[PDB]
Amino acid sequence: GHMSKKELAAQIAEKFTDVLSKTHAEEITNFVFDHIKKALVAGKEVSIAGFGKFAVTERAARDGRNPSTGETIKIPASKSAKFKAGKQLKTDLNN
Amino acid sequence: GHMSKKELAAQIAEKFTDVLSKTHAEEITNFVFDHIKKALVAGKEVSIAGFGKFAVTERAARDGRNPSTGETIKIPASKSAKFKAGKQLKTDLNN
Repeated sequence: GHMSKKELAAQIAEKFTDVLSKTHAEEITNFVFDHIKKALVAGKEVSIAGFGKFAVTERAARDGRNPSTGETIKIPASKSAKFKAGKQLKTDLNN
Repeated sequence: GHMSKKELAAQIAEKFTDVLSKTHAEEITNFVFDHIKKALVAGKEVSIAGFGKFAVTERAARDGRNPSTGETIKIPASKSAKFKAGKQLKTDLNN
């Protein structure tokens, strides 16, 4: 199955029937995924109670001659977000 | 640094002040995450354009007891999920 955020933004318009319309609930859903991001560059662990918590990790930068292939390397460091699953995705999801 | 679902609730309530209120907007904010939890149940490839992607995983079983606290380790063979990061939460989180 494919699933994209318009599928999420449609749903909440369809169930909060008289306050969210699909045309506005697209923006409402935008600010979900925007603000996670603005938090995660600010220094923060974004906790979503029952669901899990997203925090940052850093990869080390690597330099040298790769000793399998002999190719020289100049790979820099970088940060990324990662995730730790909670009960909604454990015992609520598992039957 | 730390961030809750309560501040995701305040965020949209700032934008649409007369139709969304920070306690009301908690439930709107929760039902996004409830509809992604529902999707990873059947096994849908939840791929949020720019944010990243959500798919299944199987938990690996572990039967044991931590001697250093006295707690049982009692992981079954269970359904869970996992995130794979996309461009907003790696490449442009990263500077």
